[PDB]
Amino acid sequence: AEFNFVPLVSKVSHKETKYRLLTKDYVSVVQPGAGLPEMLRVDPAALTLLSSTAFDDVEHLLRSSHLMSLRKIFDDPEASDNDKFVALQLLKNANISSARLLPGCQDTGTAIIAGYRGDQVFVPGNDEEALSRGVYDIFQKRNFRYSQNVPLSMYDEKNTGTNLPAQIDLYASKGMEYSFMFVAKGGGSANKSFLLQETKSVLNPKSLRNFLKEKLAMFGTSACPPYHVAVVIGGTSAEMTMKVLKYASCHYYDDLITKPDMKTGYTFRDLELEEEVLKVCQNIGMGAQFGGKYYAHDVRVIRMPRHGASCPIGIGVSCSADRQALGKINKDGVWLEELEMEPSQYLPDLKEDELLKTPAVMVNLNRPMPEVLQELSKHPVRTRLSLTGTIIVARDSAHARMREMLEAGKPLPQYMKEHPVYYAGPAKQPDGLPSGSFGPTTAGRMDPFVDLFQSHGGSMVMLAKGNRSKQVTKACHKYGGFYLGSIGGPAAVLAQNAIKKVECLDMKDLGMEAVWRIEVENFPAFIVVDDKGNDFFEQL
Amino acid sequence: AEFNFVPLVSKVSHKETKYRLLTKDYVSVVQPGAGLPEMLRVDPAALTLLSSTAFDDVEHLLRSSHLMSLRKIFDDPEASDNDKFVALQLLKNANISSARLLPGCQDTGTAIIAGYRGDQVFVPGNDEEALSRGVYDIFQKRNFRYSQNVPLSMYDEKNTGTNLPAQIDLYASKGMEYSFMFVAKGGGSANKSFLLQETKSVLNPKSLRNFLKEKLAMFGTSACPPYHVAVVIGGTSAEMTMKVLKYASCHYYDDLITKPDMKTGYTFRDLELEEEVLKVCQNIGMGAQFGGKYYAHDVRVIRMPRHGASCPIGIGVSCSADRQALGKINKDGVWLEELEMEPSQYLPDLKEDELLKTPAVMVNLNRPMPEVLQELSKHPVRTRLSLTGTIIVARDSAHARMREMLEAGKPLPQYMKEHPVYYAGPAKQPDGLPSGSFGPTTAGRMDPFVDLFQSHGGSMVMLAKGNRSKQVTKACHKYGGFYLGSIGGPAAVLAQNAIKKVECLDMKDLGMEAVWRIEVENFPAFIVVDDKGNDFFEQL
Ligand SMILES: O=C(O)C[C@H](S)C(=O)O
Ligand SMILES: O=C(O)C[C@H](S)C(=O)O
Ligand code: SF4
Ligand code: SF4
Repeated sequence: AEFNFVPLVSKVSHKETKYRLLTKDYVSVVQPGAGLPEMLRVDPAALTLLSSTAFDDVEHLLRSSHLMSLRKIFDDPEASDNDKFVALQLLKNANISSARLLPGCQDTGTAIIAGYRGDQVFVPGNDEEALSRGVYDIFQKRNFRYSQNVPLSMYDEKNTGTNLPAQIDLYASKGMEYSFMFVAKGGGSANKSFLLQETKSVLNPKSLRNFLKEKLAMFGTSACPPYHVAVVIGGTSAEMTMKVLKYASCHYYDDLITKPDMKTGYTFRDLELEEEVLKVCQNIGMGAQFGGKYYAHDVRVIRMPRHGASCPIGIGVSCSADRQALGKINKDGVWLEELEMEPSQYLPDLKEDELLKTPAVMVNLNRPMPEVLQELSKHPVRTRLSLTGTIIVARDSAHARMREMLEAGKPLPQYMKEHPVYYAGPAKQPDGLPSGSFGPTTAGRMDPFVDLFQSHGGSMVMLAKGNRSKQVTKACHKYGGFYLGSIGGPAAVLAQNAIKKVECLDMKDLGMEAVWRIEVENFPAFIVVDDKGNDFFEQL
Repeated sequence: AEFNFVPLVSKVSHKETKYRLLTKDYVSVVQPGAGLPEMLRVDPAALTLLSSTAFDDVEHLLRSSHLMSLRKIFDDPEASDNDKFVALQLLKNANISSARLLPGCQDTGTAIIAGYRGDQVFVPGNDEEALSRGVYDIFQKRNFRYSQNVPLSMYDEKNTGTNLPAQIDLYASKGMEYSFMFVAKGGGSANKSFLLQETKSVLNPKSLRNFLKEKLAMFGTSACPPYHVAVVIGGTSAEMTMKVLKYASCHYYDDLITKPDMKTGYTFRDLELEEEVLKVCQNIGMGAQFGGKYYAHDVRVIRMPRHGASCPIGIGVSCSADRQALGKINKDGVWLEELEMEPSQYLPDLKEDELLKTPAVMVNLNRPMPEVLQELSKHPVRTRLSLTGTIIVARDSAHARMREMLEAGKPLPQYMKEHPVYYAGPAKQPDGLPSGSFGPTTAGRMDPFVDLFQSHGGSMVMLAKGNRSKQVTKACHKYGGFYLGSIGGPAAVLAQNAIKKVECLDMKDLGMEAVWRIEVENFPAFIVVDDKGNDFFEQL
C-alpha cells in the first residue's frame, strides 16, 4: 500500500529512572541565523564530567531495584541456603563498595558509551575524546583495574595501562538533548552473550521452549548469577540482534510496548515468554552459583521483525556487577541516573553464622601439597571450606605463557607445584589497605591447561568461579587434584576480609595478569571437582 | 600513562571507490549566527533520492572488482570444471540484471543503511523516514521482493508487503558531509554471520590455525559461494565484533592500517592471516558450490583490541549477491558509488557447451513419481541433470504450516506427493515476462521437514541449494528419495531461460512464501543426496 513509516524499534521512555543533577554549567541556548532552530551549545568538558561521574558511580553503586532483588532472596521459602549465603556476600560487597575505596568487582570492566546527540546540540570539540578523558580520569583516580589489551600483531598484545579504549557510539538524533547510556561491562558476562542462528522452524511454542531450555544452560554459573537474563527473538541482522540484546540486559527497554501496535514500532517486549523463561531459570538447578532457585533475578524478552529466511536469536546476561547509568545534557544542565547511595538498608537482619547448617572445614594451605590433597580427599563435592595460607595467582595470559614454556622444553614454574592456584587479577591496591578488589576469574577459560599442568605436577588445587568442562573432571580423577569453587562477584568483601597480603611474583609485564602470591585467611570455597570423578554441577 | 586518545578503529579511506554525481540539487551552505561554523542544509528529498538510487543499483549491478574475480576463475588452471560452470552462470546473471527488469537475486535482501551526519549538516526533516521512503519507492517501482515479516505476537507474523522496515543506523560525526553505506543483505548470507566466543588460549598460531580450519567450513555452500570471507579477531563487545564483521565483508575496511601504529586507531587489517585463510578456503574442497577451489573470492581479517578475559571472534561472508554502495552528500551535491554499468565485458569468449565434458542427463518430471525416482536411481551423486516439467514451490513458512497440518491430523497436501519440491520464493514478475527472479533457497533450513514429509509420501525429490545435514542422507536412504542441488545465485538466468510458467497454488496469504506451481525447461541440477546413503559433499 502507501508509504507508512514505522520505525524498526519505537522510541522508549525510562519512567522509573530518577536523574540527579550534576551541574547547570557548560550549557547555553543560542539563536542562530539562517532558517535554523535554536541550538544547545554544550561545552566538551560537560561530556568529560558526565562520563567520569557515571563510571565512578556504576563501579561503586547499584540500582535500588537490583539490590531489592538480592534482598528478596532471604524471604523466599524456595531459595536454597546457598542462594541466601551468596546473596548476602553480594549485599555486603555493595555496602563496602559504596565507600568508594574498593569497586564492587575486581573487573572494572569495559567502558561502553552510547550517546544520542540531537541535531540542535552543537559541541565545539571532539565528542569521543572528551568522553575518553572522563573514562581515563576516573580510572586513574579510583582504585579500578586496567583491563584492555591492544594488539601489536595478531598474537602479541599490550595492556594499555589506562583501561582505554572505550567503546563509544555516537548516534544522530533530533532535538535539543544529548542522551547517554554508560555500561561498565565485565568480560565474563560479555563472554556469555551468544548469537544463535535460527530459522522459522523454531518459531513455535514447542520448538522455542525446547530451544530456550537448552540454550539458557549455556551461561552456567560462569557469569556470577543471579542473572538479569535477556532474550532477543529475531532482528534484521546479527549485529542488530546483539546490540538490542545488550540494551535489553541493561533494562533499557523495560518501557517498550508489550503488544505490537503497527504504529510506533515493529519491535515489542513479550511479557509471556519472559515468565516462561523465568520458570526455566528457577528450575535449572544451578541457582545462585551453588545450587538452588536464583539462577535469574528476572528476564527480558524482545521480539523483532526478521527477514523471511532468518531468525537470529540473542541470549545474554547482566552479571552481579550490574553496572549501567542513563545520563543526559539539556538546557537545564548535566543529569545522571541516581543510583542507590545507602545500600546498607537492603541488608537483612540476621547473623551470617545462622544461614548455613554445617560449619566450614578449615584447610591449612601452608602444608606440603600432598598433605593438602590428603585433607581435601576426605570430603565430597559440595563441601564448604574455609581456606587459610599462601596461594599463587595466575589466569589467562600467565597460563598461556607457561604453556609456551612447556612446549619449549622449559619446566613448569615451581611455585605452581607448591601452592594452590587462584585464577584472579586484582584491581589497584588502595592506599593503606592490604588488597584491591580481588575476586575470582571464570574457571572454564583455563580448562585447556589443567591436564597439561597436572601432568607436570602443577595446578593440583585450583580456586576460581564457575562450572568447568568434563575434561577437568577427568584430569582431576586422573592425577588426583581438586577444583575449589568460589563465590564470584563480591571482590570487595574478599579484599576487606580474606586477602591479607599481596605480592607480585612473576611475569610482571602482564599488569593485572601477572603472577601474584597472596596470603589469605578463611577464604570461602566449596569442593566442586574432587579427586575421584565427582563434579558438583553434574549431580545437581 | 598520560591521556592519549586513540580511537578503537581509525577512520578509513576508500581510495578505490569512484563516486558518480546524481544531482547538485537539495543542498545549500548557510552561515548561521552565534559562534557557529557554516552549515550545509540538505533537503530530506536528497536522502530519499540517494537511498532509492543506491538500492536500484545494488540490486542490478556489481562492483567491477567482483566481476573480475569471477572472470579470473576461467584462466585459473586449478579451477574445477564446476567452478567455471558456476562462475559462468553468475556472469550471465549479471549481464541480464543490468537491464533492470530482473534483480540479480530473487532475495533482494534486507535494506541496511548506515549514515554519518556531520556536525555541520542540518536536514529540515526526519532522516530515517526520508531514507525509508526511498527504500519504499524503489521496491515499489522495480521488480524486487518483499521479504520482511513483522510480528503480531511471538509466533504470529505478517509480511509487510513493502520490504520495510529498513535497518537504519545514523551516527553523529563532525564536518560538512553526510556519508552513507547502503547494503542489500541477503537472508542466507546474513545467516552465516557467526559469533564465536573464544579466549586467549586460542590466540597462538597453532590454535588459531586449528580454530579457523574447523570454523571456516561452517558456511558450507549454503550462502552461494564464491564468498568474500571476513574474520574479526577480538572486539570490545559482541555487537561491535559483529558490526565490524559486516563492514569488513563489505570491504569497507580495505584501506585500514595493516600494522598497529598506536596513533590513528587500535584496530588493523592482518594481511598475513588473510593469506593463510584464503589457502584454507582453496583447500576446503567445496569450491564454488559443487567442488573445487573457489570457496572464496578473497579474504579480509580485522584484528581488534580486547578485554583481558575476552576474545570474541566473528566470521561471515558476502554471498554471490555482493550488494553494497557508498554514498555521500556535501556542498557539491549527492554522490553515489559507481557500480559496473557494462558487465558483459567480463564474460569469457567461450561456448558454454565446451565447459563440462559429460552432458546433462535430461529428466522428464511429468511422470508418476515412482518413474522419476527409478530414473534418478540410475545415477550416482554428482551426476549433472537437466529437468523439464512441473515442480511445486514451497519453503520455510509453507513447510512450517504443513508441519502444523500433520500434527493436527491433517494430511500432507497431495501436491507434495505428486511433484518435485523447489525451495524458493520469487521476486515480482516483470510486465510481459514469464517469471521474476526465482533462484533456489537454502536447503538446510528445511532439514527438519524431510523425514517427516517423506514418511507421509511427500518431498521425495527436493531441489534447492546448499549442503544438508546427515539426517537428510539417512531420510533419503530410509525412504528412497533424492536431494537435487542447483546453483544458488543466478536467479535472473533461471527466470529468463528455465522458468516458463508460474502460478500461485496454495497459501496465498504468505506472499512470496506462498506455495507455487511452476513449469521448468532444462533446469540444471546435480544429484547431491541419493536413495543409497551417498552425499556429494560427504565425498568432497
Ligand atoms: O576479569 C576478571 O577479573 C573476571 C572476568 S569479568 C570474568 O571471567 O568474569
Ligand atoms: O530468501 C531467499 O530467497 C533465499 C535466501 S537469501 C537464502 O536461503 O539464501
Ligand atoms: S560479577 Fe563476575 S562476571 Fe561480572 S564482572 Fe565481576 S567477576 Fe566478571
Ligand atoms: S546469492 Fe544466494 S545467499 Fe546471497 S541473497 Fe541470493 S540466494 Fe541468498
